[PDB]
Amino acid sequence: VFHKIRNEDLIFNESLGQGTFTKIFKGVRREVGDYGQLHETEVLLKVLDKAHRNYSESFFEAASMMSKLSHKHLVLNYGVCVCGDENILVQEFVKFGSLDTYLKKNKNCINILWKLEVAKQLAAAMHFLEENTLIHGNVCAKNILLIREEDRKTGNPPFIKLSDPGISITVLPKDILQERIPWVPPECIENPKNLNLATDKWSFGTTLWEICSGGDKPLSALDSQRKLQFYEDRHQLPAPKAAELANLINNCMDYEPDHRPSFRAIIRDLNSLF
Ligand SMILES: O=C(Nc1c[nH]nc1-c1nc2cc(CN3CCOCC3)ccc2[nH]1)NC1CC1
Repeated sequence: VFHKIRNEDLIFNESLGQGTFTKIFKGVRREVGDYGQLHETEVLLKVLDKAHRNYSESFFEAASMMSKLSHKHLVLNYGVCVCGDENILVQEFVKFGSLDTYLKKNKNCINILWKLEVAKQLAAAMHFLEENTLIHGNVCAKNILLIREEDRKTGNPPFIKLSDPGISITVLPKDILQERIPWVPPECIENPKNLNLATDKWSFGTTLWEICSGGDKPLSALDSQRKLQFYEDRHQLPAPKAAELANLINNCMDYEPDHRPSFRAIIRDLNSLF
């Protein structure tokens, strides 16, 4: 499992946000680096809520997966802080935060080139998970982290990474399973044991919607009840103004899991644009 990192070396700084039953902070780690050097490294500290500690098994196994593989688009895990009454994951601090809020805050300066480049990097990471027969389970723009911006003054591209899935939808309560419509695929609302590789093909389609909709949240005007009726009337998401990917979004968000294209195919289609 995890490298154990002592409390004496971690220093909690500013709240950066929250996830599902989790508090997320910028931090500082003291450590001996390469050549016996001493570093004080910026980290990310993710605390499992005090009330929801019973979820700690899924909370840590979800991070356990990312640390079992190694790929340039997967977020690095440094270890777990050892306190006592706490569950703290220490992870790679990414300077530019969530694609989620980056898209909102930059909604007007994103040409479909920048979008397409980020989608290719995301499919690459999802294709690597697919060949390893490994389920993520929570592909959403808020689980995507921006290592590097475009540098509009050179021709460099952005570079993103993919973070933890967090607590499994296997165990979360149903009210929590139903606001993440349309990220949770329709079979998993039926019963979360429908979790399969095919889950990520649906959710990737929803993230593709988010990336094109300047950070709107799909179906944000609907409450839970209506979100369920969205799936029972088997509707689709509307096509974004930026519409070049509306077909790919729909092919990915297929109501039959066995028909969702492989990420091999998703990449090829994604590459066939000018
Ligand atoms: O939410 C997460 N955030 C991070 C993981 N590693 N590094 C981060 C992270 N890094 C962050 C950095 C900022 C500061 N910048 C302010 C303006 O420019 C953009 C962000 C804010 C929030 C940030 N979160 N991780 C998992 C998906 C739930």
